[PDB]
Formats: sequence, structure tokens, C-alpha cells
Amino acid sequence: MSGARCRTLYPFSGERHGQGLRFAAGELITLLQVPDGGWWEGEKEDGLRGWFPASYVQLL
Repeated sequence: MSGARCRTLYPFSGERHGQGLRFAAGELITLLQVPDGGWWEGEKEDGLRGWFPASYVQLL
């Protein structure tokens, strides 16, 4: 465990402009940043990256 993993509940959206990073529901995503009470960048096997709040993910 190099970085902390988290399971997405239900990834909701609204501002879809450019290559916005879409997670799947129930998906196992590791964070790429660790600010205490901040935004975390999710990694995907898809190969893209983007920062989202803890609201859409659940720390494992």
C-alpha cells in the first residue's frame, strides 16, 4: 500500500467541460495527494487524472 485507497459511492457531475475525470460507482481508486481535509486526485487504469472532494469517495 504505497498510497491510500478509497471506494467511490456514486460519482455525480454537472460541469462537464474538456477531459473531466469520470469514476465508476463502487470503483476502487487510490488518491494521488494527501491534504488533511482537502481535494484528492484520483488515478484510473483509463490513464487520466483529476481532483475531486471526499464527498464522492469513502476511505478504505
